[PDB]
Amino acid sequence: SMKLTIPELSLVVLIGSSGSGKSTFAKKHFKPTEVISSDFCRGLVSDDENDQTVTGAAFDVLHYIVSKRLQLGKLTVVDATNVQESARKPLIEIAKDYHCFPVAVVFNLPEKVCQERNKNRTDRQVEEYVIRKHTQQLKKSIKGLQREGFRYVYILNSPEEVEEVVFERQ
Amino acid sequence: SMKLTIPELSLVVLIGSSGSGKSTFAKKHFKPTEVISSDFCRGLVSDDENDQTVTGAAFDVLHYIVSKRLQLGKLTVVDATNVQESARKPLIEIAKDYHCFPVAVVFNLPEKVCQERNKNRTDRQVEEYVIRKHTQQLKKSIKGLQREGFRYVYILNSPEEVEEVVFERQP
Ligand SMILES: Nc1ncnc2c1ncn2[C@@H]1O[C@H](COP(=O)(O)OP(=O)(O)O)[C@@H](O)[C@H]1O
Ligand SMILES: Nc1ncnc2c1ncn2[C@@H]1O[C@H](COP(=O)(O)OP(=O)(O)O)[C@@H](O)[C@H]1O
Ligand SMILES: [Mg+2]
Ligand SMILES: [Mg+2]
Repeated sequence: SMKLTIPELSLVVLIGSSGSGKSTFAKKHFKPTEVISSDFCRGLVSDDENDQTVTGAAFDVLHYIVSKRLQLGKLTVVDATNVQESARKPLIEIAKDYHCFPVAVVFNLPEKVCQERNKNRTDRQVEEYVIRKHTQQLKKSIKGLQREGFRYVYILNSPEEVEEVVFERQ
Repeated sequence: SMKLTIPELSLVVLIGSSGSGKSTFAKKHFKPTEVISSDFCRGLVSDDENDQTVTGAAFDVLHYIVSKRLQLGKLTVVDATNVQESARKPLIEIAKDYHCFPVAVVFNLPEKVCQERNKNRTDRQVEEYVIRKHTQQLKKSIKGLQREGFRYVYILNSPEEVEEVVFERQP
């Protein structure tokens, strides 16, 4: 197995292009209420999970929810792309605020995989361009993650590694 | 039927004792995303919709989601007991902030009706004094609702009346 160790209380930040398998993975490994997704929050504020114009409002809600969960000592997983340092920054700050370990889980997959998964989605397929951009942003992000403040940085380099993941707590 | 007319830009506040059929009613009449419930918010912040220790955080979250929705011009229904004036006040204020009409839908049913439904619930049952207290607080609330800032006050007086409700946009 690919064992990924996390404290019983931590902020797990999933990092991956659209189509890399973040939501599927989060559902496999965590309780439904431990996962806050940006899609879900777009739905909460707008009725429409695919409404790209309510991003700011959705993340405000996501951030505030994360804040409450850490305040109360609840393990939390952020299901969003998180490929831009600017998106990760507030999460680290929140985890810092509540003295919680931020943990990076990176879906470092070949663009080609995300593109073909995207091609076969039945919900919201994105433009190829989006995944080209996300993937390159992800690639430029890996090096600096530890310095950004992530206490553990876990990089998954193939679907075979992702599939063999097991989280050990403590 | 019993037609309740609301504008497209409404904050619909359900007001009813535990066991009065608020959540059931909300699911029947509104889109899933239109309904924000205190139970659901308890789950968001605690993993547990029945967790009574997290009230402050849950209602903080509910109020924030409400404000974001009304700011975006999205109809919203608050699914919480709402029998205390102090509960209703922050909701009214948020609605006014974004030029939204606060609408009260009141489940003015006999205590016995809720007590009986309560004993049959599978999700979580409350002690009898809870429903007795809610019903008395509700009955004491009715007269003053319009004055509190609700633009339309709809009082439903029996399970028959509740069952016959149809919402019409005003719009
Ligand atoms: N391990 C996997 N192998 C093959 N297909 C997958 C895998 N994980 C997810 N998918 C599929 O790829 C698409 C993207 O998955 P999803 O979890 O929605 O990714 P994301 O949340 O990162 O956009 C979905 O159609 C999903 O069913
Ligand atoms: N019209 C009705 N007749 C009989 N039982 C009902 C009716 N509406 C709701 N119930 C039941 O009563 C219980 C309380 O309903 P619910 O909508 O959860 O109330 P609340 O949300 O106000 O606590 C549930 O078990 C529900 O199935
Ligand atoms: Mg997803
Ligand atoms: Mg309910």
